[PDB]
This record gives sequence, C-alpha cells and structure tokens, in this order.
Amino acid sequence: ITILTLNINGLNSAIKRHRLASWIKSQDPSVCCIQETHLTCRDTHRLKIKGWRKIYQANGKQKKAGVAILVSDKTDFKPTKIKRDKEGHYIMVKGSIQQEELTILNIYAPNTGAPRFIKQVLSDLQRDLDSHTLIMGDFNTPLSTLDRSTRQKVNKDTQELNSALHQADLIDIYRTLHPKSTEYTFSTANGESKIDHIVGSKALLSKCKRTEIITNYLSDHSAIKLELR
Ligand SMILES: [Mn+2]
Repeated sequence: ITILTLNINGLNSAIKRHRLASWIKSQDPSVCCIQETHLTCRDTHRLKIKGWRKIYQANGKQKKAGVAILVSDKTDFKPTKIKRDKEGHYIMVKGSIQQEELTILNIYAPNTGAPRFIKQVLSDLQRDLDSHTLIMGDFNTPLSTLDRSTRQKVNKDTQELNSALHQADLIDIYRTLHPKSTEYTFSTANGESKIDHIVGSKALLSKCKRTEIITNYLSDHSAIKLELR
C-alpha cells in the first residue's frame, strides 16, 4: 500500500477541491492524510473525491485547521476505531487492510508550541499507540538538525518530544531511510525546513519500502509518500 501526507492549505474553493482530486487520482494512494482542509464541522460534506469514498474528518467550528484521512475504494479497509480532535488538529484511524492492522494518526500541530502540542497528543492517545502506528502530518517543527537549512540543533521542547517518541518505540521513518537527507517540505524567502513528517513504530521499518518527497502546485507544503509492504 501507499500512504501519502499533504498539508493542502485549504479546501474551501471548488478549484482547490478539483485540483486535489486530480492530484490524488494521479498519485493513487491507498490512504491519504490531509492537513489544513479549513473546513468547518458543518462543511465536511464538501470534501468528496471519486475513488475515495471513505473520508474521515476532524474539524473545528472556524475555517482553520481541519484534517482528513481518505481511503481508496480499491483498498479493503476495515475500520476499528476513529478518534477526532474536537479542535480539528488531529484524527486517529485504526483498522486493517487484508488482515494487517494499521494505526494512523494524522496531525496538524500549531505553529507556536508545536513540539509541546505533539507531546501532549501522544500522552492523550497513549493507550491507542501500538507497534503498527504511523504518525504523519505537519508537525510544524524539525525533529533533527538536518531538518532545517540553518542546521541548528533542535531545542529543549523538541528534545523532549524525541524522548517521548523513543519511549513509545517510534522513529522518524523518512530520516531512518534517508539519514543524510537535506530535503525540505516548506520554505520561506530566507530558509527551508522539513516540518512535515512520517514517524512510525520501529516494528514497521521492515515493511517500509520507499519514501519520497513530492513537490506540487497545490500548496505551500510538499507531500511525503510512503510505500508499505
Ligand atoms: Mn499553513
């Protein structure tokens, strides 16, 4: 299967929804984690993509944040649990694909206090984390020195997040498969950073076949795609 993460930078326009649908069809992911749909909980019906009927969403009441997990019609996904943030910053979906269990946590961290935010979500969802977990999305933080063009060491709050990840036997899959990578998923006029991530259970590393970053015209973030046995 293929799993794809993208911060879409809003889906309140028909044109954005159309171009996203075309891009998804082309990429043909089994499961797609989207951040920043900007859809209100009253507007979630607006997200429909032919070929991806099962769409699980977490949304607040304003046109900000918002996350979705889309599952391909060709994927026989059998859900077992879905947990939605009432504020629209994360959604967890658990289930199986051909008798292989998978836990996916789609996260959009705020641009201030991100590593603290992510650490708190991990704590809140501690009982549902497992040895077949993927945590993906826009963490709004580096995880290691090479995740920023500046090469600054990550701060204390980020170190604390990394320790919490380590205690859960979670690793940065991208950086594990590509240790020397100086790729990025976000930029500004003066620098670049890899703030979008695929984190997962140590036990899933054996199933992780390939991962890559995908630049695109849709958003101010590049996507990350993972192929999983
Ligand atoms: Mn944004």
